[PDB]
Amino acid sequence: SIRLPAHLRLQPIYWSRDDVAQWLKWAENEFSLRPIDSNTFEMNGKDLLLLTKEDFRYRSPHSGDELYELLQHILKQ
Repeated sequence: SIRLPAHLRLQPIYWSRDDVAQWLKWAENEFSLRPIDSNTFEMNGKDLLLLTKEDFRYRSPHSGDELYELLQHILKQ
């Protein structure tokens, strides 16, 4: 199981900017990713859903691919 934080179990269209910041922290800790700069994802869930894989990589060269794949996993249900 991915041990998603309780507040992040809402559909991501409803995530706030604070939720997205918590999502980044969860991804980094749960999957032992390299450090992600929270300041490069100052957006809400609707904003996050508009990003392409490349948008993720430009904000996080080291972990952007993983973040996009984790969001895809959540979306696939």
